[PDB]
Amino acid sequence: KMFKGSIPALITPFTDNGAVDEQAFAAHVEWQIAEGSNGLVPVGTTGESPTLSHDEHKRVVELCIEVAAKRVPVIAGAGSNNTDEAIELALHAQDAGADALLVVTPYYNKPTQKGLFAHFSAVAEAVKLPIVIYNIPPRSVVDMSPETMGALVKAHKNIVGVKDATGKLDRVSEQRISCGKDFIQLSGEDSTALGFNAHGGVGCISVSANVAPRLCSEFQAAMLAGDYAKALEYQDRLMPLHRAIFMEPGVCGTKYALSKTRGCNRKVRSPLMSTLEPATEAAIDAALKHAGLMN
Amino acid sequence: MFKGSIPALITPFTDNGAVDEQAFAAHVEWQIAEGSNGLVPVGTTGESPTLSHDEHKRVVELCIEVAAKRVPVIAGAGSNNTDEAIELALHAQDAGADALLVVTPYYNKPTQKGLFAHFSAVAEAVKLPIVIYNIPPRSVVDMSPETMGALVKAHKNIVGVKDATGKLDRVSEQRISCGKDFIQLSGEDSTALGFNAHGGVGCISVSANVAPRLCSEFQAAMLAGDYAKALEYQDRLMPLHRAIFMEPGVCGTKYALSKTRGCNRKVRSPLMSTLEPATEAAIDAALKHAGLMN
Amino acid sequence: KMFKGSIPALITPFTDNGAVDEQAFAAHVEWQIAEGSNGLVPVGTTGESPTLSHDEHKRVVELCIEVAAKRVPVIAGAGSNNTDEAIELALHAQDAGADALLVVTPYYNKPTQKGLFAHFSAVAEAVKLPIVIYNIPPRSVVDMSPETMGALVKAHKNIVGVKDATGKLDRVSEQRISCGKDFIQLSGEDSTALGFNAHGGVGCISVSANVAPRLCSEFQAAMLAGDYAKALEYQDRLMPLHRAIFMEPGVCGTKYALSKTRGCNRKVRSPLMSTLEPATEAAIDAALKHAGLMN
Amino acid sequence: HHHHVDDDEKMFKGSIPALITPFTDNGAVDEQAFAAHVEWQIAEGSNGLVPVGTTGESPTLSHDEHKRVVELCIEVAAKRVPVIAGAGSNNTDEAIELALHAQDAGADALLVVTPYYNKPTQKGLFAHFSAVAEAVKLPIVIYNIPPRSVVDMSPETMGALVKAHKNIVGVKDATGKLDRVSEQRISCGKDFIQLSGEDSTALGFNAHGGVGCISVSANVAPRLCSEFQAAMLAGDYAKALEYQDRLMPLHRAIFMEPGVCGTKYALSKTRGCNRKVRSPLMSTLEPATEAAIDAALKHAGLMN
Repeated sequence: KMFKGSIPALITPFTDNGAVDEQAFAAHVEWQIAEGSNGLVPVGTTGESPTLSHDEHKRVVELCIEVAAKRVPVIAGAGSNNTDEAIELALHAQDAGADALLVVTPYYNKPTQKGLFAHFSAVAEAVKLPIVIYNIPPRSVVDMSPETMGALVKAHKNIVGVKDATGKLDRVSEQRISCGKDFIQLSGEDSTALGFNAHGGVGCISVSANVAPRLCSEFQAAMLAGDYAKALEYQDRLMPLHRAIFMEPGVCGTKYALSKTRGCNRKVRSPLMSTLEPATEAAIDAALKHAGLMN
Repeated sequence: MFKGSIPALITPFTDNGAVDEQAFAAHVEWQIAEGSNGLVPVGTTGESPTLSHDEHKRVVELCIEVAAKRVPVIAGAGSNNTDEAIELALHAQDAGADALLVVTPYYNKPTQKGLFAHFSAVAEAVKLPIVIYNIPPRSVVDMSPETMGALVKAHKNIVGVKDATGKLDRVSEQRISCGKDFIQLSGEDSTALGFNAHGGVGCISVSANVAPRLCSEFQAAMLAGDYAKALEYQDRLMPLHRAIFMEPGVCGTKYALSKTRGCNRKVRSPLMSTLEPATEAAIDAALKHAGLMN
Repeated sequence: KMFKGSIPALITPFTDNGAVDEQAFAAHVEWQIAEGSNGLVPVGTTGESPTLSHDEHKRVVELCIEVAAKRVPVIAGAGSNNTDEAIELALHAQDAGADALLVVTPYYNKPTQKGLFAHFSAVAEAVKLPIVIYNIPPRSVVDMSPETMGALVKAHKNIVGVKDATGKLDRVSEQRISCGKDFIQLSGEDSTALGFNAHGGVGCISVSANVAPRLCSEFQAAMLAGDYAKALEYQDRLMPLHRAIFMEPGVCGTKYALSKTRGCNRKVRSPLMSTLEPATEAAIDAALKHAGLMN
Repeated sequence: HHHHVDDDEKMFKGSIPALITPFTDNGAVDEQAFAAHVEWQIAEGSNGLVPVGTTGESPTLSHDEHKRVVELCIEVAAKRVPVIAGAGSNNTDEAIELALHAQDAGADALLVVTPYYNKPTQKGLFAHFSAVAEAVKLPIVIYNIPPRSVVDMSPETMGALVKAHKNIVGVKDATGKLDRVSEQRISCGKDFIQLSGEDSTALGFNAHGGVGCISVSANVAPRLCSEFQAAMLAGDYAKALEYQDRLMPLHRAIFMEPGVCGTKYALSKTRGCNRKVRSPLMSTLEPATEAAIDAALKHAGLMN
């Protein structure tokens, strides 16, 4: 009920000097809801969580909750490779009034499966909010196995879902076995959200939704209805965009696309770049025209 | 023509390692009876690497004879040697095959231009439809959608792909580069479900050797657009898909068939006629789950 | 002269409660110097930088400098995937009196090569200290190319070296071409420190040196002397240890080994675990006996 | 003079070219060019010869051609250096046939690749190499190359083979993981013959205990490669690094595209050799690749 459909991994707009642009962020969230987004993820990876201060992280979560006004669930990014920091970020989001938590697998320090279990257990015990595990080997290197995931689901009632960015669709099937058919599985990959739902997924936490919220929402709606022929038609319309925004970092592809369609600021924080290669920008332009978002 | 559940047929051997022609014929006949929509003789799962040229030719001919035009025969004609690939392609054409399955050259690691040259040479040599068999997990090299698109434009008889990348976004990229009419068949049993959601129209399948009826019904559900039913089949078949591939698929399959149909487990070295106890236990459990064993 | 030989990537010992054990750290550093270590890296990955607060990071750097007493160079860990944070950490270490900085490639957020250039350029311009680039694709996923590295070396006089944890020894040869023969190359992999120096390396920033500082120092001394036959004898003695301490995370393998030889506390911070598998502990035990560090 | 080793037993070391197989314009084996290449390799200081390995285009040769080139190599070598015949296949029966032919023809050893494409288990690898080793009396060098075969023979499997078969004597190790040399010393012994299967890391490979390299670059620069290996045998690693400085651009350039094609281009420039290869390899290269090879040849002193 809460975790379904098209859920944007919201960008964090900045002003020219790199400061958080609260006006632009609020306007983006308002527009997302109006266009049919089924949920919101503030201050995740695509919201540039790595370069935000604790105060900025807190404020954007609070602002997202305020703008949403209980219309759609707010699933706050509360990730860290430091368990104590993850708990600290999780507790704030609970106090601020978030509906759920998105918790990434620890990156860089490369814990064991038992370390992953201990990390997520400690977060789950510290809060009452529902938790969605964010398994992303392409970023974190480590990979939570279906066995570890199943163990966490059994041990903690508030571990309710996964944002699965493995890109291995057989993992959805394996997770159905280890975690149950009721376990909430959301795609962490825009380009395979289609196949992901065919395997049992019920939505996607999406980067592309930042650019094309209506099309992404209708795409997800088609799959919920069991209309996969229509879903494939949406894939035909959207795939060039999915591909183009990820030629370089998704944050930067997304902010470029929105700079063209909506006059959004391209500013990001280092080590991300406010610029893109010409072939990337050309592909994004062509993809926007193909999707009907530009002329 | 080329659609649905298409078994990547095993080649049964007798105890001494010789091709068991009668066991092969019975296997093909049963496959057709159970609803398989096409046949791939002497591909990877048919142990093409360990068959002689004479054996390869004989098994292709037998498959054609047993099929009796009921379902298409898509003959394995792969090699990392272009000249050899052409020879196998020409034989299969002369024997009366309906199409050719042509693997990307393995081991020698050609460039994209080398892949283009290889497939162009095969396509120019025969009139039969060709299905490109792109399998980076075995061949290392990976035919890009751009190279694939160039081949499709250049040769009218390059009609499809058996896509074993396991990257479902590649189906979408191949729709763009090769067209929506390009025939895409899954080369991975466990993701055949998502593959068809992305535009695929079937699967060249190892699991179909063991469960041809369930695999055919699974594919039929997807053709009908009934993806809820397809997922129910996935629930039933996934343990088998996983278990068959814990060790090499040929060996997992021949073990499963030894339990259900009294098939010989014999394979040719470097494949092994044996499996680990845990693999056999997992296959046993999967067969029970699928309703193929009590 | 500064950066050479056996340079331990120092562990940060904790008490049972998880607080920094300053006394144990001081004793560890003093022993390292006594046993022949040629330099020191405090608060790097193996020092559990991800789970240390800014204050703790600061204190341990300051502590390392004081105990060292200018006997060997202190190369302070100052890594982050946030450029602003990397600068802050680098500035403190400089203020504290560090001799150099070890700066990791940004992890998790996956910048482009141009993003890597921007990140390291920003750190280099902010400080006067020499900087060693820490290129570790197994942790950061991104991989600084020899071309990007060479561009940084040309642009900034204070970018002087690399801790190369690629495990691809041909990269040393490529880095000699792009960065010059005088560019300081230090192995980031204990098990291939031998081949690394044969290719032109001049030392190793080492996890194993925490456990066997004398053997590691003598090993490096043999290679400086050009005595590769002797260096291979040390490899025979040390390889089982190199392998065993990395069966599970190196921090945890190292702290177990030190618990056996020196009575070190095994405590680490989550998501790292204070425990190991029985097979790992048995392998470390066997390796210590083989090395002559236990009976 | 002849090769003798004062263990009359059984010596494979130094710079050992993975010999190309020259073709005429029509793609037929050029026996004249092959013989001339072998003769020149020996004259320039190569310490052994591998005919019809991967770089000799074994995948595109017929059985007859494979046999002929092996025999020709043995004939031309005339016992001056060891001939380690390529006898690889992913079909065990075929590997045995090739092994037996090489023995009867007078080869000194076999180079036997891990089965590619069919992806056997570790136990399958053991069975494959055991069957080959039991069939012949020749020394066998295991060719472990995960970048081509995908499968990777573990040090444990390798050690088990060494224990089971006295004629399994060495490895051509193309893992590119130098810690594997150290692990193979543990599992197979310090006397196990380890030869680098990667030109660019032959330097570090010997530092870890290797005693030579089965080499693509040696086709182009046999004298420099032999002197490079001699420096390492003498323990002169500073000199070896000077050779690496001289040769690394060539190691890199010839592998920008397939090594067979990089090598045949280089030899077309230095010695007028034919660039012809058999499909799916291409007789052509990208302009930037050729330019890089040209620059590398000049740097090495092989072209003006």
